[PDB]
Amino acid sequence: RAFGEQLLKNPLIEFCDSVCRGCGQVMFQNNTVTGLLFFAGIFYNSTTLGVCAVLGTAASTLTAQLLGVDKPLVRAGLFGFNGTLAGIALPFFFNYEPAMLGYVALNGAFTTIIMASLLNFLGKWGVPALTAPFVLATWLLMFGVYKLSLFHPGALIAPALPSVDMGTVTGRTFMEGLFKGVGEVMFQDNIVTGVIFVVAILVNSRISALFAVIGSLVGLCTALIMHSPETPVRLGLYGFNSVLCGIAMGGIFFYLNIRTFLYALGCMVLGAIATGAFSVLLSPIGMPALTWPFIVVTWLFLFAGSMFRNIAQVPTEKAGTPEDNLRSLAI
Amino acid sequence: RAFGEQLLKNPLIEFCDSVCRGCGQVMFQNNTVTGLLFFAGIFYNSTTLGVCAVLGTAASTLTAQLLGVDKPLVRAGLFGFNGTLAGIALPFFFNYEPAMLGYVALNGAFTTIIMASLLNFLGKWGVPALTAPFVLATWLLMFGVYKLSLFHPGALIAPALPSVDMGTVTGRTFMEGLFKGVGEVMFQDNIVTGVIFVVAILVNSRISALFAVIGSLVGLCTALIMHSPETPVRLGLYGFNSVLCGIAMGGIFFYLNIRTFLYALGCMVLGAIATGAFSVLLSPIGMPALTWPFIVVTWLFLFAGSMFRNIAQVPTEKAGTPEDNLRSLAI
Amino acid sequence: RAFGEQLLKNPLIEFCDSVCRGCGQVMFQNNTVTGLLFFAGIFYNSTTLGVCAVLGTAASTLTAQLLGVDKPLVRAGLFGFNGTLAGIALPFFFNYEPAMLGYVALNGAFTTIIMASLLNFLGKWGVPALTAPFVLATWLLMFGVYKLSLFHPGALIAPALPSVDMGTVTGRTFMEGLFKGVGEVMFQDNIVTGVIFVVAILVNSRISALFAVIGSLVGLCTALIMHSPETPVRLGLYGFNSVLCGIAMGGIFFYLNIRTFLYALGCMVLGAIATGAFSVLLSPIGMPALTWPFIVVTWLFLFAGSMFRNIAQVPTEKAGTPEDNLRSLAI
Ligand SMILES: [Au+]
Ligand SMILES: [Au+]
Ligand SMILES: [Au+]
Ligand SMILES: [Au+]
Ligand SMILES: [Au+]
Ligand SMILES: [Au+]
Ligand SMILES: [Au+]
Ligand SMILES: [Au+]
Ligand SMILES: [Au+]
Ligand SMILES: [Au+]
Ligand SMILES: [Au+]
Ligand SMILES: [Au+]
Ligand SMILES: [Au+]
Ligand SMILES: [Au+]
Ligand SMILES: [Au+]
Ligand SMILES: [Au+]
Ligand SMILES: [Au+]
Ligand SMILES: [Au+]
Ligand SMILES: [Au+]
Ligand SMILES: [Au+]
Ligand SMILES: [Au+]
Ligand SMILES: [Au+]
Ligand SMILES: [Au+]
Ligand SMILES: [Au+]
Ligand SMILES: [Au+]
Ligand SMILES: [Au+]
Ligand SMILES: [Au+]
Repeated sequence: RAFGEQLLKNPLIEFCDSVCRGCGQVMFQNNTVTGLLFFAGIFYNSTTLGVCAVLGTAASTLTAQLLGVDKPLVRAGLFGFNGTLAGIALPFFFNYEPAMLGYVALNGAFTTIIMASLLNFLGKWGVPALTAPFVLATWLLMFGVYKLSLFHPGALIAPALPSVDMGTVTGRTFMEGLFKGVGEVMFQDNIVTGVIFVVAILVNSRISALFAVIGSLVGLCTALIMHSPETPVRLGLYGFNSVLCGIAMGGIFFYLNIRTFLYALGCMVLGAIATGAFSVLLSPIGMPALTWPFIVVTWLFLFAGSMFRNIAQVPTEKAGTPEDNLRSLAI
Repeated sequence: RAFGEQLLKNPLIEFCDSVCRGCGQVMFQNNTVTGLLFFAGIFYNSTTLGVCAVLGTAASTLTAQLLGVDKPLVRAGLFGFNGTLAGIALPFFFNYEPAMLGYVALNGAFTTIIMASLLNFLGKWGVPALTAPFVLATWLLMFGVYKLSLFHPGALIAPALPSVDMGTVTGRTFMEGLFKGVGEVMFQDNIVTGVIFVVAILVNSRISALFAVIGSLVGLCTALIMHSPETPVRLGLYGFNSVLCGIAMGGIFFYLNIRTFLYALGCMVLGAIATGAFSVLLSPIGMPALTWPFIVVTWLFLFAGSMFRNIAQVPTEKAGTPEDNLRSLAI
Repeated sequence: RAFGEQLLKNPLIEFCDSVCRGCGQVMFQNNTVTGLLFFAGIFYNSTTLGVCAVLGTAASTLTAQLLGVDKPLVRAGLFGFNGTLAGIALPFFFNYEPAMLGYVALNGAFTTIIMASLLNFLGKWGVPALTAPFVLATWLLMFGVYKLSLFHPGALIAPALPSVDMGTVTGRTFMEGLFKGVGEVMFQDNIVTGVIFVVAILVNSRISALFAVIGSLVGLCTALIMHSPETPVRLGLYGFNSVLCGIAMGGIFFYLNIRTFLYALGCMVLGAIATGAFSVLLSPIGMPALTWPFIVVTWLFLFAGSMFRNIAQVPTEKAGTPEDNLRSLAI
């Protein structure tokens, strides 16, 4: 890309580009068009969620600039993706109140703190923060809803002690399950949004698009093998963590080969199992696990990589697309 | 201070001074008179809680000396403050049994282990342990009360699944809320104790006394903005975490300026929100969050500081009063 | 041992030796005969649990070799012991289904990931992973049982909010409590299995055998002092965490003397108290704490050791039997 295009830059267009890469990075895709198309998929499903994704991405990005995060970290969208999710999560789980937008901005800003926390903390081992800033901030802003009534929880939020119908697996289970598994990465209960999302990843990386598809499928059929009722599976609730596992493990943080593929398959399966685990863990307070399943399991596999000679890890500060990763190895 | 006064020292008066600085350090005040006045505020509210604060401070300090902690860490009260709290927490939440004093000594001694754990662990990033030793030890000694009946929980301890009256905000809400917010840092449901506490901090640092006041107010009105019932707010239950946030962030661990002030305001607000969050999280087992809200949120902001160019952190091994901090910067 | 015996080695006998040391290491005993005798104790109680211990040890060991863990870590059984436990835990808590063996192999394989994670993570402070890989993997594979019905929980698994009969202490309380405390380290509700286990440790280390006995007793009487009902105490449910505390602290990770003995006694008592704590913490979801009590408390004491001049820690990469440890100090 012509170095002279830098004469054309202005803080507003540069901020706008940081924001769209921010959104791309929700699925590890450092690409403006990918992020632009993620926004398109969300806006396709809901205008309200779309505006809130944008505001959350904008809130977190701006906060990072206000505090003076290193320019390259901001330019790569690493202070945007947790803000995208922080923005969608709130109106997904809670009913609208006028304060909703203020609260989204707050949740966005808070993710930026936690991203910096975790880059400082996890950086000693070269391990990425993933979506932990989004999960930890949103939990902190959501758990207290029963005591702090500004917002009112939706019907998805229902405290209960866990206990042990099953439904019927059909072709629909698989087609809906697949693409909603991708869509549910950003709380998008929408087959077409999921398709758009896969296309969006394809633009930046073909291998990462395939692993998104594989992850969703592995999560889905893991849950079926494990005798989940059909309804959650069809809704892609067992795909989205495994989607993220697939993309992270499938050539981004490890060099793609047969061994690292098997390793990736490990994360993906356990991501789906951890989804049932964390959902149960938080059920007494009625709260969603979000992407905690993907975070915990992928952190375990990431931390473990340097101990396994047969598993070629990519150095995190270098880690680009699976295609780029292979091309720098062969060099 | 005349170096010859060292000829006058004796292990008992030196231990006594370690203990009073220990108590001062509950609110980051490395000052014997501050600690002496904290004791005075507690004894003003309750003789039983006062003796137990002293015994807990004494138990933790002595254990540190028995194990051979570095003299300067002990001399600065860093092995006392968690013991002060460990001592008060037990008779605050549980009914009296003769064993109570033994258990306080045990809780005090345990905090010293955990302080050393966390200084070793968190020390790699220059992050302070705060009151995590007190919280983790007390949780470990309290959670098991339903299975181990030596002690009997008070009526504040009542397992329930969370669920969604509101009361009436008055002038009393604000005056009681303010000073009980300070008092509740040490479980002191007492307006005058809170005043005494603010005076005690003022003796060592004017800026830290103001931030104690600001923290309590920010916590209070955050909870009101968030539609908390009035009763918890009036009782200062939403101030005390934010008091600690305010003091830590307001010039002690960051150099006081407009940007670090805004940063501090961030911790304080989120400290109050995290108070609702952690209270809900532990409600199925009926247990108090203690200062976990302040610990988690302040840890996040502390870990994040080195990533933010616009936020001037003080090196922790140097960090004194906000006044001293400014005076060494200008040098 | 004659260096020429190396000519006789074959991958299958070497794997077999890795597996038996793996089992020995459940109680820190790097000894093939110790592990062989642990297997004997289990098979004495239950053939089904014995086969499953072996399969879990085999699954974790093989996975480590497949991924290329450093040979000496594997040769020392450090990638076996969490697999032993991962294997027993599943049929102890859940009813049989044909998939049980597949799931055990999965749990075994997962422990190996987490062991590597934690050796990388905790290695920066020279702190051992202990049985955290077993606990974290098994929790992840167990918690989700209410949502993923392949397996069906046994009657030990019963979600309830905690609440506040007492039974009668007799000689039986003490004899059964003692040896089941040892036996319950590996989920063996069997006095003779516990005896066998103590003998097995004695083969490798007399001091570690005594600390196993002391730990079990300290845990037992701590729980009685704390007014536990008699039934859990008799069943050794308050010994097994303290057994592990005793062995770890009694000369393995610290050089055995009077001060480190008192230190060890600290871990052991708090291990029993933490057992009530974590049992309550997980009761809303009906889940066992496993050895989390021992892990948390022993981690605290381990991390704290380098801060205490009066407490002589052994460097972890050197740490052998208490007897060997003393013999290298005197050199
Ligand atoms: Au944009
Ligand atoms: Au734009
Ligand atoms: Au743009
Ligand atoms: Au990336
Ligand atoms: Au764009
Ligand atoms: Au919106
Ligand atoms: Au919205
Ligand atoms: Au399937
Ligand atoms: Au399948
Ligand atoms: Au004193
Ligand atoms: Au004194
Ligand atoms: Au004194
Ligand atoms: Au200080
Ligand atoms: Au004093
Ligand atoms: Au007392
Ligand atoms: Au007392
Ligand atoms: Au207000
Ligand atoms: Au206000
Ligand atoms: Au063997
Ligand atoms: Au063998
Ligand atoms: Au063998
Ligand atoms: Au060992
Ligand atoms: Au053997
Ligand atoms: Au079996
Ligand atoms: Au089995
Ligand atoms: Au006893
Ligand atoms: Au006893």
